[PDB]
Amino acid sequence: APKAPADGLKMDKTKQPVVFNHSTHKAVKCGDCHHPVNGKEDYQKCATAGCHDNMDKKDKSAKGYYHAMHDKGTKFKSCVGCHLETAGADAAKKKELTGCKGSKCHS
Ligand code: HEM
Ligand code: HEM
Ligand code: HEM
Ligand code: HEM
Repeated sequence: APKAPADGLKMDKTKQPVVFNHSTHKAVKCGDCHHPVNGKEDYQKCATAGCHDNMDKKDKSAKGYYHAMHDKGTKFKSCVGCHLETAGADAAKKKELTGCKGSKCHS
């Protein structure tokens, strides 16, 4: 099975780039993020053609890149979706982990 890459990975499909560190997400199963497609876990970049390649941040289809990173009620938990649950009622953690600005995701 594929190995986790180094920390400091930059997601930069957009003008609001975010750094992702695998080391802080070890408690999450690889396949929770690199989820099954056609029955097999897919480790291709999220925005690969035919995947989440729609850079229209309003799109909520299975192709919406912004959607897969931010929204709730999705088949696999998104960045913000999981972080919301992690922060719970903790407003400082809400700011750190789900804030739209001044957070660990967006400066
Ligand atoms: C868990 C053990 C685990 C593995 C294995 C793994 C692998 C992996 C690879 C090989 C990449 C590089 C992709 C490329 O070709 O550039 C990669 C990238 C990302 N990962 Fe990962 N990963 C594992 C676990 C997790 C977990 C727990 C999450 C989510 C909570 C996660 C997320 C990401 C993200 C985001 C990327 C960047 C991909 C992009 O298109 O920007 N990984 N991982
Ligand atoms: C890469 C790390 C990556 C992320 C992040 C990601 C997330 C994601 C979410 C949050 C959903 C749910 C959306 C919803 O509204 O329910 C979701 C769904 C699908 N994805 Fe994905 N995904 C990542 C990677 C990839 C790759 C590499 C592809 C294409 C090969 C891909 C495709 C899809 C498709 C299609 C779905 C729907 C699957 C289903 O069972 O309905 N994703 N993704
Ligand atoms: C999805 C692409 C995604 C991003 C981006 C992301 C980022 C992120 C950061 C920047 C941190 C803080 C630590 C660091 O700098 O590495 C952080 C921390 C936690 N996360 Fe996350 N994260 C994304 C996705 C997910 C998903 C899908 C989950 C859970 C299913 C998850 C969980 C966590 C947890 C737990 C932490 C640590 C909590 C803390 O208080 O530090 N993330 N993430
Ligand atoms: C909070 C509600 C919040 C907002 C709003 C927000 C906005 C935002 C924008 C405008 C983009 C760029 C979209 C485009 O295509 O122009 C963007 C991109 C990413 N985000 Fe975000 N964002 C909010 C919060 C968070 C949080 C808390 C995280 C991480 C846990 C996060 C992550 C990401 C990721 C990943 C991207 C894509 C980065 C890239 O590929 O360039 N956002 N966000």
